[PDB]
Parts: sequence; structure tokens; C-alpha cells
Amino acid sequence: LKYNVGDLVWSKVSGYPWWPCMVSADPLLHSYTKLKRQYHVQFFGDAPERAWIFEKSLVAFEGEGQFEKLCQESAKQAPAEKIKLLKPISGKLRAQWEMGIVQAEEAASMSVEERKAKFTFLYV
Ligand SMILES: *[Se]c1ccccc1C(=O)Nc1ccccc1OC
Repeated sequence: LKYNVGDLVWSKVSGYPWWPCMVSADPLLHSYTKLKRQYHVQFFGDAPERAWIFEKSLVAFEGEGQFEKLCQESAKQAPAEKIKLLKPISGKLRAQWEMGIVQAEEAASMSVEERKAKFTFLYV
């Protein structure tokens, strides 16, 4: 198993730029991994988003400097209209992504247990 709870990963979800996030357990399947292999991630930032991500869309987070290669490869690897599916980041989205980056670098400087304490979403 490539990742475990509290791992920081870049996650690619169709329709969004490559986004900092954390491996975490799904609130109602109480699992962080499964075979549909997928992993469950919380996306960092002010929106409390979460998703199941195929491992091929998951890259271990080292830091913001990985963003350019991720973005450029993903549009490089596209089978023309597929390459076009690579759209701009508005000012509002960029600030939301910059927020998520700031959380992810904080999280990366604590331990897995401190960042699990600080960043795990609270559910009903
Ligand atoms: Se990853 C990146 C870097 C710089 C500009 C745009 C992107 C990007 O991937 N944008 C994408 C890709 C797919 C859907 C939407 C969207 O931008 C919102």
C-alpha cells in the first residue's frame, strides 16, 4: 500500500487543477483505500472537499515546486481537445488553491499525528 492516513498527496480530479490534499478515512466506509486501487483524500483549503482518487492520479506531495511539471505533463500526455481540457485558473480559484498550498506546507512540517489532529475533517 502506497499511501496511509495523513499522507500528503497531489490529487488530480477531472475539472480541477492538481490540488494539495491528505489521505484520510472516508466518514462512512471507515476506509482510506479500496479496489474499484483508489485512495480517499481531503482537499486542503477553505472548501471541505473530499473524493476517491485512482492511484494513477495521486502524486506524493513534496512541495509547491512540483506544480509546474504536474500541470505541463498532464496536458502533454493528452491523447488535442483532450489537451484543451486544460483550462485557466481564475483569480478566485488561484487564491483558493494558494490557501490549500499554505495548509499543505504547514501539514508537511508537523508529524502525521499532529497533522491528523489539526486537519482531519469533522463529520456529523
Ligand atoms: Se494544473 C494548471 C496550472 C496552470 C493553469 C491551469 C492548470 C489546470 O490544470 N487547470 C485545469 C485543468 C482541468 C480542469 C480545470 C482546470 O482549471 C480550473
